[PDB]
Amino acid sequence: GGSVIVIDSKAAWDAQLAKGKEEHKPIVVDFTATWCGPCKMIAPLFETLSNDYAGKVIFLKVDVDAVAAVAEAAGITAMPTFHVYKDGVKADDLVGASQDKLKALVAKHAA
Repeated sequence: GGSVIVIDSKAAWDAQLAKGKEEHKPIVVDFTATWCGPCKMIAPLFETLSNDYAGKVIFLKVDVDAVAAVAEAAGITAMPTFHVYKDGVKADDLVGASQDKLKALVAKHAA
């Protein structure tokens, strides 16, 4: 929901990373699974932040069930995992469902 873009393929993943690089806007990615309890707890906040920071930060969702190859390439082991991408490459990450830490991560990289 919100302004989150659901990634459905490797091709779409690459295209969004390239757009963030061209637009000079950071990307925050939620790597998630519907069997993961904490993922469902923090997803509403991820979507709220995607609305609050729309225009400043790009928000993507990667369901590891839908795009296993992108999750594997990203080195995910625990969920939820949030990654920040700038200029095509990983710049920061945050693991777990802490609401304060997610708010801080977005504020840091939107600045």
